Amino acid sequence: MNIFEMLRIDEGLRLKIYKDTEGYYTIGIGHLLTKSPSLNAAKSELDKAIGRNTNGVITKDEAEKLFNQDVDAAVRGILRNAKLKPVYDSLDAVRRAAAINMVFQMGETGVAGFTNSLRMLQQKRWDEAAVNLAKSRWYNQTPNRAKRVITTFRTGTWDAYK
Ligand SMILES: [Cl-]
Ligand SMILES: [Cl-]
Repeated sequence: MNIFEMLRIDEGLRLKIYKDTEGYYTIGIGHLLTKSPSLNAAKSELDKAIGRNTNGVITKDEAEKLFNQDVDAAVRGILRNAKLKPVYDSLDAVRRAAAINMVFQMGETGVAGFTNSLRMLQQKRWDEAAVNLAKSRWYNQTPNRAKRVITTFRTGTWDAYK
């Protein structure tokens, strides 16, 4: 298991524009297009992202290309963030994947607001971080996904994904 397989499980794959769990136009493996209610706005963002006239549909290779870019961007957003980087550097390889998963889902700014959780993660107080991570809109809106990510931070194993 690795970050790509983990996110592929959590995000799924859909080849036509769809609305994510928040109601936002998305495509592929959780690639958010726009927060705008306008499907034409989404289609225009999609053509822009892919470099051709898609009319709302992309191929599997194209979905995986955006996915690679988004995983890369999530990692790079962690490393450029003064609040995220030192926590990430302190973690083992499996828990680092949980950190990337969170940034991928909610963005650099969102995660960086888990101030108390981040501190507990840096101190390796795993059970306490897990409890604090769960007291969040994140956990209440997407409990099954959030539990899997939290279990990964708690245990440092891939058990929630096997
Ligand atoms: Cl893009
Ligand atoms: Cl969920």
